[PDB]
Amino acid sequence: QPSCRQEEFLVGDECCPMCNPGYHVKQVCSEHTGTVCAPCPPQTYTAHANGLSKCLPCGVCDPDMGLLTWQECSSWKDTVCRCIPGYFCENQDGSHCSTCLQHT
Repeated sequence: QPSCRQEEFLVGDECCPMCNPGYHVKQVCSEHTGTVCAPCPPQTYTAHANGLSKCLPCGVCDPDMGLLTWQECSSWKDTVCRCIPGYFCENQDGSHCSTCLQHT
């Protein structure tokens, strides 16, 4: 419930500057010290300014769900999946193209 500016995150009694997309918090700020950020390791990403200690694991494209991987995740963006021909997906979620719908 304490409030922080835009692009800060709350840790104990401190509002800390956020890390940029592609980075995670390596060290939280302190009384005398600003945030330390590190780039996402392989197979992880962050797509937004953030206060996460770790980057998020990259998604996998489930071929049982009718998906193929169309583009590999990068450190600032998750794996892009697509449906097989004859399906459509709705990109409405944080999981984006993840369900292969078909007309009846």
